[PDB]
Amino acid sequence: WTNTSGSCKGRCFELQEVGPPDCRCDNLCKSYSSCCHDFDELCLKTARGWECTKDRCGEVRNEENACHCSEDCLSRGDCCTNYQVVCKGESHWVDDDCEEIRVPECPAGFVRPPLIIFSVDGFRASYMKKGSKVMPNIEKLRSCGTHAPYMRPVYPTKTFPNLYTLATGLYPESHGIVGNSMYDPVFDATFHLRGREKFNHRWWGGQPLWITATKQGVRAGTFFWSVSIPHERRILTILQWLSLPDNERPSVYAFYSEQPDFSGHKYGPFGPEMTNPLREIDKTVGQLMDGLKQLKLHRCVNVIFVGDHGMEDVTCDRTEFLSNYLTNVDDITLVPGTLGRIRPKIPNNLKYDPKAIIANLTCKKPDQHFKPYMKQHLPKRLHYANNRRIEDLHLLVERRWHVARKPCFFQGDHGFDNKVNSMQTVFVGYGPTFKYRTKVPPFENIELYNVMCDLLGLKPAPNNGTHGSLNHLLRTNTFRPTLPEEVSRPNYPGIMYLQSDFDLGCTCDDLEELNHTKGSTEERHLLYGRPAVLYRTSYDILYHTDFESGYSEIFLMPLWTSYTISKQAEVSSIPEHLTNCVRPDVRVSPGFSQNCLAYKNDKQMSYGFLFPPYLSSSPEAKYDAFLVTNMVPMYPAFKRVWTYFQRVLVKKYASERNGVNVISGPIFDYNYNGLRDIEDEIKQYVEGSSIPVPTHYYSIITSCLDFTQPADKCDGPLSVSSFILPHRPDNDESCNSSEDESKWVEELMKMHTARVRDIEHLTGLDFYRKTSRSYSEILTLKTYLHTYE
Ligand SMILES: *[C@@H]1O[C@H](CO)[C@@H](O[C@@H]2O[C@H](CO)[C@@H](O[C@@H]3O[C@H](CO[C@H]4O[C@H](CO)[C@@H](O)[C@H](O[C@H]5O[C@H](CO)[C@@H](O)[C@H](O)[C@@H]5O[C@H]5O[C@H](CO)[C@@H](O)[C@H](O)[C@@H]5O)[C@@H]4O)[C@@H](O)[C@H](O[C@H]4O[C@H](CO)[C@@H](O)[C@H](O)[C@@H]4O)[C@@H]3O)[C@H](O)[C@H]2NC(C)=O)[C@H](O)[C@H]1NC(C)=O
Ligand SMILES: O=C1N=C(N2CCN(Cc3cccc(B(O)O)c3)CC2)S/C1=C\c1ccc(Cl)c(Cl)c1
Ligand SMILES: *[C@@H]1O[C@H](CO)[C@@H](O[C@@H]2O[C@H](CO)[C@@H](O)[C@H](O)[C@H]2NC(C)=O)[C@H](O)[C@H]1NC(C)=O
Ligand SMILES: *[C@@H]1O[C@H](CO)[C@@H](O[C@@H]2O[C@H](CO)[C@@H](O)[C@H](O)[C@H]2NC(C)=O)[C@H](O)[C@H]1NC(C)=O
Ligand SMILES: [Ca+2]
Ligand SMILES: [K+]
Ligand code: NA
Ligand SMILES: [Zn+2]
Ligand SMILES: [Zn+2]
Repeated sequence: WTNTSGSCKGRCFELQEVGPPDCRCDNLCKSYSSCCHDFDELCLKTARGWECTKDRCGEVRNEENACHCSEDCLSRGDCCTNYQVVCKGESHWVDDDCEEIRVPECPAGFVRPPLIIFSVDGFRASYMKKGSKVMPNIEKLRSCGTHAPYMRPVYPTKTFPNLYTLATGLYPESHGIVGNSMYDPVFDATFHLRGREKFNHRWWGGQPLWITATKQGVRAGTFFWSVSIPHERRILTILQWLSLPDNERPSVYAFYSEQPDFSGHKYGPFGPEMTNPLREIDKTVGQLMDGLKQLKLHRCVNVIFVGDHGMEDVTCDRTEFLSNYLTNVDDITLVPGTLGRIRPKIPNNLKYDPKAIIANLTCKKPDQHFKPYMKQHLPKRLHYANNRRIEDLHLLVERRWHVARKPCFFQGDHGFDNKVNSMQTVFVGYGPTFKYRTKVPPFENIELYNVMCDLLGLKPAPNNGTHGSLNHLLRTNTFRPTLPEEVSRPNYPGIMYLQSDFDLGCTCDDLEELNHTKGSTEERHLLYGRPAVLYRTSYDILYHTDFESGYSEIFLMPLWTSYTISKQAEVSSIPEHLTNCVRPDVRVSPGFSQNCLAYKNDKQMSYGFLFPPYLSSSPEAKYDAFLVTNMVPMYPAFKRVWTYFQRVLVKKYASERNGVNVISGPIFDYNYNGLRDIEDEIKQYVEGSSIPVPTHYYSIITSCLDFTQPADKCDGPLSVSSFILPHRPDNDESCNSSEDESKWVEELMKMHTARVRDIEHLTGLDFYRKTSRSYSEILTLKTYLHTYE
């Protein structure tokens, strides 16, 4: 209970941690209705607006006013932000030339540059193109500071998952805010964005920046603001806190605005009405910068200008209805709109039949504007599966569309797949620790927490960023990354077995003495060093004319297979006599090998090869491609994809990129946590055998960023694209799979694009250990996602 008759005199926006039964005066008190009865009158002053006028200059200080233009206001830290411009002939910050801030220029008493995060809801990255004509203050931040052309949000591209991701460095599946709306079947409770439950700490996981700071002795200003507090007052409050005594002044601050999200929803991203809210936001930025300048802090503070997600054209006319596909929609609950999550209306309703539902939702309309997924089948890049709050049944919705349960005041919405262009949002960093007039490649918002930690001298809590991947944003305070230690060293087996030692049921139509040393194989096909294996296991390096692999004696297949294809390389067919050829590998024990019998017995499982026979350098070398140690279990459905990739696409990539280096391999993630499975977690084997079945297959495709140089002779920076393809028994995901592979396979692969870093989590491997590049630059390379947009 709150004793409300207390007073907010000399307590306005206190940073005091205060609870029941006492009165509160902080920026969240209204959200709990726990404000002292005089909070409004004392703390939310609105008198005479937010700007000094010439007639107010030198006024006698009236404490009734929202802000002051009195002679004393500067020391008391409560001038209106334009005070000096109007009364002291100063210029607005925006009208001053940009000057590089080489070191922090802070008043005495400041020990480190403060950090202010200026967050804007629904600020689509392409809004920046409007420039200084519309947003002159923001355009100055952007061009003088450090900027990305866009920042990638997390999926779902809505507010609560994205804000909490910014604050923690964690994917939603990890921090627990997997949506604006959620149901937790263990709590048997519903989370609503507005409502009582969301204030319960039990929903929120990980460790947000304000906690990380506090726990390490760095004071934070309160990040959240009760919605009724006007933006002008939020700014004045931040400024006032910045004028506090040395022993009270916070080091980190956050502002937030619900715009331009609100107007975007009403009028759509390209609506003419969007100009006004954007001007209004810019004005708030100008107030902050003018205020910092008055305080002599405009070359002292680091400012981050950042959004949670973008905004797409979405209207009532573009709504799919589940009732068009399903008979009894009143028995399910749907989280609707720009994504779909389905559960039975009655929790744990036994008659709930998700397989039948999915079947009715699969490719039933030629123009179908969503696609059903069991969550473990969603593209791995979304990292959206490992949480009890994420329904098994998901609908990825096509950009510009809505899905609803059954049968216009809006023109815009967001929430779609986070690689969609309209969903991209903004990042600008300005201040002494940031670079001057520097553009950086787009990056994911999960990376920001580490950097904000660096900016504040903090040690980040465990998170999903890759610390160091954003060192190129910063002048100083960079984080020196260290290469992870190899845990398992490889063996280099020679000939140790006789063809007669082998009894695998394999057959092949193969001079005796002419029947594999290192030589130049490493330098030709393994360009960036061997991957390091970061877990305890047993594996062998195997060399070949056309490829190298790190073969696992535990999982009975390569962990990685590496090869280079030159621009001019030739694609050849598999000779008729070799169609079913599998050859034992005398370097490897028959006990550590697969066998062809298990495949003959398994009516549903077939096999493929990691190095493709189609790209062998010679008919002789081609026999290497048929080694049992190059073999992997593949469903016939998957083989349609894999053979098309191997036979047609790799060559196409080599032609287009002036050669390519390829690293392919298996991934096991049966528990859908995005992490390499341990042995006990694998759930499927080839029939009657111990050959484990991968849940996915990866490929990492590298070339020279300077495409004029061949991939194998690259001097400088690298270019990479990767995928993690789901290993599935059907092509139900591809609505056009009945057609030739030229009509559907690349579309599937594009959806399952991935970062090398994603593959590293899933494999326990560490790539690119041996290059001519800095480790930070390599970290940047590993977090790159090729999006095809
Ligand atoms: C992204 O980055 C994050 C952060 O680094 C990674 O997530 C971590 O993954 C590790 C490895 O699996 C987890 O380690 C296990 O830790 C548990 C106990 O952890 C508890 O304490 C820690 C520390 O305070 C908390 O962070 C944990 O919070 C989780 O659970 C609470 C419970 O409500 C929840 O509110 C949070 O949202 C969060 O949930 C998320 O993770 C859990 C799994 O832990 C998952 O169920 C949920 O859906 C969310 O994803 C938690 O309170 C410990 O028991 C385990 O021990 C195991 O190994 C040891 C070996 O010594 C064995 O002895 C033991 O028997 C177990 O086998 C693990 O150590 C860690 O919890 C988790 N951290 C967080 C915050 O999620 C991701 O993996 C990264 N993602 C990718 C793809 O790289
Ligand atoms: O003062 C604040 N008010 C916040 N609100 C209140 C207003 N909300 C508007 C809203 C509500 C429901 C859905 C959306 B949407 O666009 O998906 C937006 C969003 C949550 S967050 C916030 C401060 C904040 C919170 C987290 C971070 Cl990381 C930072 Cl930098 C700042
Ligand atoms: C609720 O708040 C008011 C103000 O703090 C408290 O009123 C005071 O109570 C003390 C003790 O009874 C008196 O000596 C003062 O004269 C009161 N001050 C004023 C200005 O009213 C009241 O006690 C609180 N109620 C509680 C504690 O439940
Ligand atoms: C899947 O779609 C079919 C229609 O294609 C639904 O089948 C109908 O179901 C009702 C009641 O079960 C029958 O009276 C109709 O005759 C059926 N139509 C046809 C053409 O078979 C089926 O109900 C749907 N399944 C789900 C889970 O919604
Ligand atoms: Ca796993
Ligand atoms: K078979
Ligand atoms: Na299909
Ligand atoms: Zn938002
Ligand atoms: Zn919104």
